[PDB]
Amino acid sequence: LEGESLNDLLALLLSEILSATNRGNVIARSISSLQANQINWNRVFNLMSTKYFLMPTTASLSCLFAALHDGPVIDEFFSCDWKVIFKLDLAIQLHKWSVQNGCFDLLNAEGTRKVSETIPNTKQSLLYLLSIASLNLELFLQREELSDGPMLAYFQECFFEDFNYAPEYLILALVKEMKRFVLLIENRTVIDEILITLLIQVHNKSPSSFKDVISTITDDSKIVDAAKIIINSDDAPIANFLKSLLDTGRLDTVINKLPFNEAFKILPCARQIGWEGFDTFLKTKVSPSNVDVVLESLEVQTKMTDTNTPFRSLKTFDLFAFHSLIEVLNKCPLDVLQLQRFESLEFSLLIAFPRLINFGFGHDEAILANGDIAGINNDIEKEMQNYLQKMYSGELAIKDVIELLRRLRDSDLPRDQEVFTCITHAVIAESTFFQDYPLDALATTSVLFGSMILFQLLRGFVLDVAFRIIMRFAKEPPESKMFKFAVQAIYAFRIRLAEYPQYCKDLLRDVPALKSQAQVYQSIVEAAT
Amino acid sequence: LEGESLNDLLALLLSEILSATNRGNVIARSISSLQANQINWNRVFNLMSTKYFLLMPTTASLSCLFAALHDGPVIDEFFSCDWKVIFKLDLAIQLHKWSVQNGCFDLLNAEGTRKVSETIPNTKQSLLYLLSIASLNLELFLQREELSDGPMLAYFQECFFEDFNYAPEYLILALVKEMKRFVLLIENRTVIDEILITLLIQVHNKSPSSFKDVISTITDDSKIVDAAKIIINSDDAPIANFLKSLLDTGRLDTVINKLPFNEAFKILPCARQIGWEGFDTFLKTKVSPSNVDVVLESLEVQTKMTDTPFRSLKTFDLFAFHSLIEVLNKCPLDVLQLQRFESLEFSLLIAFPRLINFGFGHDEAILANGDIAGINNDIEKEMQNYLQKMYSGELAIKDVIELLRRLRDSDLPRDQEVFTCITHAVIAESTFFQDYPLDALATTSVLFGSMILFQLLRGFVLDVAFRIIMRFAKEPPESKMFKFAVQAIYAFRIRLAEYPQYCKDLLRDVPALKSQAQVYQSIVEAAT
Ligand SMILES: [Au+]
Ligand SMILES: [Au+]
Ligand SMILES: [Au+]
Ligand SMILES: [Au+]
Ligand SMILES: [Au+]
Ligand SMILES: [Au+]
Ligand SMILES: [Au+]
Ligand SMILES: [Au+]
Ligand SMILES: [Au+]
Ligand SMILES: [Au+]
Ligand SMILES: [Au+]
Ligand SMILES: [Au+]
Ligand SMILES: [Au+]
Ligand SMILES: [Au+]
Ligand SMILES: [Au+]
Ligand SMILES: [Au+]
Ligand SMILES: [Au+]
Ligand SMILES: [Au+]
Ligand SMILES: [Au+]
Ligand SMILES: [Au+]
Ligand SMILES: [Au+]
Ligand SMILES: [Au+]
Ligand SMILES: [Au+]
Ligand SMILES: [Au+]
Ligand SMILES: [Au+]
Ligand SMILES: [Au+]
Ligand SMILES: [Au+]
Ligand SMILES: [Au+]
Repeated sequence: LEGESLNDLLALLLSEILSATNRGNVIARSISSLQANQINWNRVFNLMSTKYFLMPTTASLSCLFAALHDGPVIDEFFSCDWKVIFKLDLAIQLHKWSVQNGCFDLLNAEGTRKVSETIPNTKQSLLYLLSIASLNLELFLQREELSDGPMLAYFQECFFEDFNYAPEYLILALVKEMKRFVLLIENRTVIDEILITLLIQVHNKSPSSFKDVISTITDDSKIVDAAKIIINSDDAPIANFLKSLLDTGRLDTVINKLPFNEAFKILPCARQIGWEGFDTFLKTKVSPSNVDVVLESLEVQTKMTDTNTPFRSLKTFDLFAFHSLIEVLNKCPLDVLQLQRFESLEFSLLIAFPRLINFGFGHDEAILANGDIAGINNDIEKEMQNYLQKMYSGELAIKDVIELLRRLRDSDLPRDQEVFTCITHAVIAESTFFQDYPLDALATTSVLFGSMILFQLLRGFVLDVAFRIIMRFAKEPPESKMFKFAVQAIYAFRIRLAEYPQYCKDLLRDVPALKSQAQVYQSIVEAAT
Repeated sequence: LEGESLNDLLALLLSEILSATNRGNVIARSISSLQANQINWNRVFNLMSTKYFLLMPTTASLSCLFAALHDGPVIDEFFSCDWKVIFKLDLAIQLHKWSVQNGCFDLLNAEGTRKVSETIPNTKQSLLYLLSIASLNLELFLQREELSDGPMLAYFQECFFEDFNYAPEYLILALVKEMKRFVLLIENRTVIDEILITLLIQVHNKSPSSFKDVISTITDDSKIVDAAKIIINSDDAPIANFLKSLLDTGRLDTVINKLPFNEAFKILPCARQIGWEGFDTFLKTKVSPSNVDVVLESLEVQTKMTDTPFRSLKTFDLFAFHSLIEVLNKCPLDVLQLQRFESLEFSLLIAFPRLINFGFGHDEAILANGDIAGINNDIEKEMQNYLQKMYSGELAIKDVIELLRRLRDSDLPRDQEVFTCITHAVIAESTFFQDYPLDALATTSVLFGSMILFQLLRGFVLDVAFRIIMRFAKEPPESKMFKFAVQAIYAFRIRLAEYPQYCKDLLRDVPALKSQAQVYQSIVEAAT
């Protein structure tokens, strides 16, 4: 039997849906006896649709698929336009599929369309089959336009399960078939929103697929929308995610297109990952309208300790970044409170990340060879300590230490540059305690500090720190350890006072008590030039 | 001139204590030319203090008096003499303003002065290194309240606060060394104790490198413990060196046991990491149902911690965790405490996967992979591909089970690691079974069950597995979790007989089992 007469195996399949066992299987086996490509199945299926009957279960469908047997035929069965109730039923019954109880093995039917031609089906999900994935998406996107039965809700539990088990397949299908779904719903932003939920969800469950999903998406509006949510939602670490954006070349776009201050949050980990659009980011993005964000961030990074915070390498800038940030920050037009906060921060920053001190004079390779924020080894701390106390015990002259530091500041040997860092840092951090010092130790420290300013061992921002400290002590009551320290330090660098007339005018303005310190006062007023 | 009439250089020294530039250190140079040991100086100073003032010397004049005396023993002799209080006060105050660079007598280089230690060097270049001066200050300050309040007392007090910040190690060394004398002076144990504890805490904050040394000299552990109780609560972490200092001086075990509980528990991981050695006995002795909410809380927190910093110091090693589980299931837990604890065994094995096969005689192997470190990527990847092969047809479940059974008893670290990884992966994946397609779910169900059957899951981990299977079994029939419980239970049915209590529970609490004929049969068969 052939042709349109033959096409009434439509009836065979139709009853093989209708409720049978004994004869059902010989029916499927008999239809399978056919050469499928020489049958016009469109006719058969549309025939089933048109003249309706004379709800399938997994057993029945299983025999329908056994009858059809060929992946292209099965796909054809799916693409036929069924009553929504039947499609809902079909999807629901496939969610209950098991080969182990003897259902037809669809996953092994050759020539079905896949949600991906690259990604293998590791999840072992029927949603790998594009027909099925798209069935589910098609039903789900239409949720509201459908009758609410028991089956609607049941399907919703099914899809929620699918959404948890294999969202990568759901999203690969949503993209591969996107024209269709946009045209079906006739609302692009519903497709967009569902797309973003999916993307976020592929990140949460099964991140090993994320890159692969990202690959197939063009509009980066979506990826940014998703990244924005992933950022605030997740507690850290997000590294793999950022590395997947980098590896697919979407990361820079996300950092720049993300709202500011979410971007800034993730800037340190982006760098450890290899991002390297940072200085451009600073130049373009950093404005006086957002600076308070930057200050908040850096303050926080200084308060972090390797034992207070989970990662900190990925939460803290490297020396190069901190450096760049300091430069730009003293360049931006900060208001008064913002500048007080910033200067405060430069001190907190120098205390927190001491390798910053000598950074940016062209010895950086040597500096960085000791680590960025890692913290100084105990033997260098101990050596620096021995050196210093030996100065305080009279054995070494101040100018000896000064000579040493002056050698080390220009050294390319990492341990050198490190010892420099430790010594200078030590003095500066120790500045909070000068007011408790006996007068001899205080005088020695005062001359050491001052000479550090004289011989140019403190430069850049570190020198402004120094100057602000000296100023801050100068503003303390005279005859006080702090005031005596200010005075002696200033005297100790006096030969170079000529280079900072502004500073001298500020000392003269704001420290009247200087009028009682003869030699120094004279030196400072001579800085009217 | 000799004798008592010589002892009337009381007059000379007395004049130097009064304010010219020229004459003063001529007098000084003259007096110093004498041989110091031959003079009876006690008599001299006594005379100086009795027919006396013809009060409040200048720093220049004091420097002159020291230049006159020159000798450490003589100088000490000058300090010990009992002078008026206003003089003692002016004396401490002028010493606080000492400068050798401004030309003051160099007191620190005088030979044969009494120090605060004969061991510790004067690294701080403090006059408080000299026991006479340290003690002078302690003496004045301990008497704050009972002394007339002038401007001198206030001045001095501010000096002492500077000393308190600069060199507390010297003040406390001196307080202990002369402890008898100060006890006699105050006659209040609580004042000496308050000051001692305060000093000790202060040595910890500034100059911690001195702490161990200070701690050596103290016999009473009561104060060390008090101080440590303050230090623990006040500081945010880390305390490592501090505890190490207590261990090296043998006060650590004492402090852990004499500290209030729950502070003590907080510092237990770091203590062990340092080498403490008393954890066993601590658990056995101190853990009571009134304090277990603290143990539970601390353990939960440890589970939720992510590498909450570098956590090595905040987190127990595997041996401690194991011990804690053992002890906790032996304690009379409340209902809520029970829920919590079991939930905790799960969260625990999720967070510390090397716990799984721990304590069966393979621990060295396990521990060679790290304690809490986290499984290497090569292992996760290998393990993943392996398991996958099982889920798509290639490997039979009994193959995986055979392998695991092999690795369970292995002393090779990596075998034990792979085991940890596969088993942990299945269990951690348990939260997601309700999303599994039926075939994958069935395979996992049989794998899990067989894990129970062939004794891959033992001890507390077995109790976890059973609690999971049970919890899934209470879910409505035809639901995925229920089908999972059923298939798992079925897959170990042969060993059901080994667990009558479990079977009876299954029979009482899960009526729906009566609908799976095979399994129901086996369970009542195993009900004895
Ligand atoms: Au035929
Ligand atoms: Au046939
Ligand atoms: Au079939
Ligand atoms: Au079936
Ligand atoms: Au959804
Ligand atoms: Au990822
Ligand atoms: Au798109
Ligand atoms: Au982060
Ligand atoms: Au990172
Ligand atoms: Au700009
Ligand atoms: Au602003
Ligand atoms: Au020099
Ligand atoms: Au330092
Ligand atoms: Au500052
Ligand atoms: Au003289
Ligand atoms: Au003579
Ligand atoms: Au004099
Ligand atoms: Au003097
Ligand atoms: Au005090
Ligand atoms: Au004592
Ligand atoms: Au701690
Ligand atoms: Au210490
Ligand atoms: Au520790
Ligand atoms: Au208990
Ligand atoms: Au009890
Ligand atoms: Au963990
Ligand atoms: Au694993
Ligand atoms: Au099942």
